[PDB]
Amino acid sequence: GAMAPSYRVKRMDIAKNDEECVVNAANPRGLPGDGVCKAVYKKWPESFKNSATPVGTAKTVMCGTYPVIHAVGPNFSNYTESEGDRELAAAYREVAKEVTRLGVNSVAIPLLSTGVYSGGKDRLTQSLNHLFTAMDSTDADVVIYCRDKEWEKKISEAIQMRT
Ligand SMILES: Cc1cc(C)c2c(=O)[nH]n(C)c2n1
Ligand SMILES: [Cl-]
Ligand SMILES: [Cl-]
Ligand SMILES: [Cl-]
Repeated sequence: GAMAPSYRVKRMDIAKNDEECVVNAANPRGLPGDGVCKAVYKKWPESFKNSATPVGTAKTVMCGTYPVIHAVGPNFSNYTESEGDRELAAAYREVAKEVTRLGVNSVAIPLLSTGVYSGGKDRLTQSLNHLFTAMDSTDADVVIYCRDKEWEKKISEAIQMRT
């Protein structure tokens, strides 16, 4: 575990992370997809061997010895708010299990279901809180990656408000 487990946020490509493993915002079919998923596919294509996994689950595949945790958030275009909320919480719980199992001291994580799976809604708070609920009991350093400047400020504020 990390000596003083922390949360941090960076505004940059998660494919350039400085952590011991990465969480992919995957599709259920293990397809290269778009957004975070496509950047992960370009950086760690080997990790997409038998990466397909259901909504609300996480499946880890090694690129060399570097773990890629394929976490499948719900597409809120397809799910009800209620069911999508449940699956989004579940995907993060499965990430917490994988991070623990791997014995990593740090993990790079995007906000699941906040991009093309958001159903055209701002889910920063919903997704971040489910991330916290899952990861708070882990001792890995968590580094959240985002691309939007205002999202960076809002994530940084939400982290600092609990410290
Ligand atoms: C909306 C979005 C798109 C891309 C391409 C990335 C990325 O490479 N890292 N993050 C968190 C991203 N978020
Ligand atoms: Cl970048
Ligand atoms: Cl997404
Ligand atoms: Cl973002």
